[PDB]
Amino acid sequence: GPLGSMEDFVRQCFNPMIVELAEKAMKEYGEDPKIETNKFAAICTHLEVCFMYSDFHFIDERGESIIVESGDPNALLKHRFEIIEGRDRIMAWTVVNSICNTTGVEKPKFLPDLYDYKENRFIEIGVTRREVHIYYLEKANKIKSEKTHIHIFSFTGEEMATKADYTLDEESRARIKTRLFTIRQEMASRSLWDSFRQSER
Ligand SMILES: Oc1ccc(-n2ccnc2)cc1
Ligand SMILES: Oc1ccc(-n2ccnc2)cc1
Ligand SMILES: [Mn+2]
Ligand SMILES: [Mn+2]
Ligand SMILES: [Mn+2]
Ligand SMILES: [Mn+2]
Repeated sequence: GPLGSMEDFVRQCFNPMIVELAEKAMKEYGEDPKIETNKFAAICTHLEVCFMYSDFHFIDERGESIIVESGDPNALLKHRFEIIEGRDRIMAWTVVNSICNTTGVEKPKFLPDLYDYKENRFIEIGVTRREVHIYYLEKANKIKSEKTHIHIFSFTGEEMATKADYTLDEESRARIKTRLFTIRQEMASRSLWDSFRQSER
């Protein structure tokens, strides 16, 4: 089939808020989304997975974690996750340092993606086009915080998480895996997938 552009793919399959945040992330670290286009799509994907991971999860009036998929959560509900990803470096560390001074949770060396108020820990979300065990070890060796929980998703449905503790229910993680499957399929229809996959390196 015809080779599409990754720019068109990103603009057509990601929400404009997500695309704008990814452009900002790349600008912040001196990269151009129109040149590093596979990285651009990977950042969009990672942002979306982090938002999907936190979606619908609340802590109820008794302090227990619950799932509310309706648009209107009860007003006494607390969001279960703090989202650190998707923020500029000053604001992201402002949110982190805060949680750390507040809860007593130690400070990470690298910015994590979420904070889980149920499990009382930071989370590093990974999305890989390679094998999850390889990618898991690379991340574990990098952060080595050992209080920060790692949860890796692949595009073919495999997952790996710290201590085999997957945090979320099957249905929530299935929403994420379904979305990743969709991204891969749509990229493949545009003849973008093979190169995107091989670019992770
Ligand atoms: O090549 C890049 C650029 C920016 C990135 N980023 C900064 C903040 N969040 C993602 C990651 C990778
Ligand atoms: O000004 C911003 C906004 C979002 C950013 N970001 C997106 C994903 N990770 C960080 C970076 C910079
Ligand atoms: Mn709300
Ligand atoms: Mn980021
Ligand atoms: Mn991050
Ligand atoms: Mn991450």
